[PDB]
Amino acid sequence: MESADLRALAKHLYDSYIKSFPLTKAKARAILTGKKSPFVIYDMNSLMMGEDKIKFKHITKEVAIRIFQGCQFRSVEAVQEITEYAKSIPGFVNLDLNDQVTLLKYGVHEIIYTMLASLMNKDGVLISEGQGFMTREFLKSLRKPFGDFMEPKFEFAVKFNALELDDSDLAIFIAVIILSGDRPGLLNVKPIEDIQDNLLQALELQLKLNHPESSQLFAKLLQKMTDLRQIVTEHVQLLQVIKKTETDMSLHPLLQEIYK
Amino acid sequence: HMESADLRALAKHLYDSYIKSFPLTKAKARAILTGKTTDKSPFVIYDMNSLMMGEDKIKEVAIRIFQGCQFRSVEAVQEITEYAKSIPGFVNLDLNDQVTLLKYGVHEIIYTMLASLMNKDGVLISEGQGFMTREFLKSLRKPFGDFMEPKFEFAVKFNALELDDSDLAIFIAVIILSGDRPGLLNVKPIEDIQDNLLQALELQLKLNHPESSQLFAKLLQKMTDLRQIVTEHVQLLQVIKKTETDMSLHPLLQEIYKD
Ligand SMILES: O=C(O)c1ccc(-c2nn(C(=O)c3c(Cl)cccc3C(F)(F)F)c3cccc(Cl)c23)c(OCc2ccccc2)c1
Repeated sequence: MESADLRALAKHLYDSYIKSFPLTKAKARAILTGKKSPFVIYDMNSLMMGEDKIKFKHITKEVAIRIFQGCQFRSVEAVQEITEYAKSIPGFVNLDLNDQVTLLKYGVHEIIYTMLASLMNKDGVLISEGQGFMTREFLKSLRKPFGDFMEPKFEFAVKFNALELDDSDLAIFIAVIILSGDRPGLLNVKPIEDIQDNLLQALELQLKLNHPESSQLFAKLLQKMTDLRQIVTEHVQLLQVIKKTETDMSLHPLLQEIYK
Repeated sequence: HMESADLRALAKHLYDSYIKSFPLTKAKARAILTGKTTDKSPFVIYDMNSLMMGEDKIKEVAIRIFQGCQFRSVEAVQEITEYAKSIPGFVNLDLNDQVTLLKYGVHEIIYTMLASLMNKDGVLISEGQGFMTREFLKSLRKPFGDFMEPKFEFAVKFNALELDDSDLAIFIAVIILSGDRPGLLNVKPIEDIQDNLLQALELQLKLNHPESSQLFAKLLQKMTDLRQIVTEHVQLLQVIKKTETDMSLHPLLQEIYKD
């Protein structure tokens, strides 16, 4: 593609990314740096006040279970936001419908983890559209396997945030993830990889212009897709352990279906 | 950041060392595999009897073969270790980090280079004098049948990138100098080296495959496929250690797999 076309693709994706995701990384960074203070959850009692004063709809049973399930609720919300964003990626909706479903099915976890880093620092994570802040330490100290469920996310985020990407960078990176041609069961790989090459071209030029001093940032960001795949695999295995161990997890059958 | 002429110098250096360190190059392997040559033709092993005739021309069957791969993996580690010492800056790192970069890097490199010896139907063995079919491996008993097929599945996809040896010399280097390995003491000097290696690989791929659009990015995404195969392999080994009480690993391989 010609350079002026890549910038156009980058601008298109940035605009769409702003419309699809309410809490941007720029905004999140303002809140975390202390630059209306969020409600802070750092222990059990502040949690009990947090739901009462600000209605957390992911957390309206044991506390560590409540919190785990609340993360499920929000992940379901995020999936719909990512699905709307993907439709704005040039070429996506023209793909075979089964392939569109397949790309989203296997991609959303990688994107959720990526975008969750925009809401985290080394000390905690923004929640409920940025009105709250849950500390890392409180999450880490949740009992039995739930404590060891949240920390891998922080560990990735700390490393990922060291790249210092902004929203215009992330908009293209997110697009690149969705258009992965190696997803199982794809019917027509060719147009998927063709779009990804254009997106990779766009991301490469974006990083060079926006971070001229950051040598081989393109390569370094692509290496992070190894960290994502591995963390997604780990996550899936942790779920299986909870399903086979915890007698206290069942929800309403309808809710179980929603969270399948 | 480096100058273009400096990066070409680094690529030539690494290609030269790779030729010195690895006796069975991809160019040679493909000449043997593509045939048409009466002097380089391998003996083909596809079943029990030809395996038995193979020993003339070049315990239980699956163990013998598994032990054969263990032996060759040890040799490969020795070759990779020698190559790594030639990577500018590697020998100047903290010794513990040198050991750590090799601990986690050798397998990812072994599977990369094993692809050079593979096609969809089998793999070259014994310095290219032999060829073991995929199906014969897949038909070995117990957990051994399922041991090589993941590698074949990777190689088919990886070989579709059509890299040659001069490309692989830099890619192998980029893998070793990974700053995200667990337990590294000084990540920064490792990452500075990798930046120059990545710069070198980027320019090398552009010059050597000018029509192969975004080959650089596509090659880096393959480093994800490598990580998954190493995990899968290590889990299979653990199963055998708990099932075959009489079976033994090389000290070198034994230490590599500790964590
Ligand atoms: O605003 C957002 O975009 C967003 C994105 C991700 C998370 C989040 N997800 N998550 C997972 O376990 C997870 C992941 Cl990574 C990916 C896929 C599926 C899941 C899940 F298993 F939950 F189904 C977390 C684990 C630890 C910490 C967090 Cl913050 C998460 C999120 O939590 C909001 C929240 C947290 C606690 C209580 C109430 C709400 C918000």
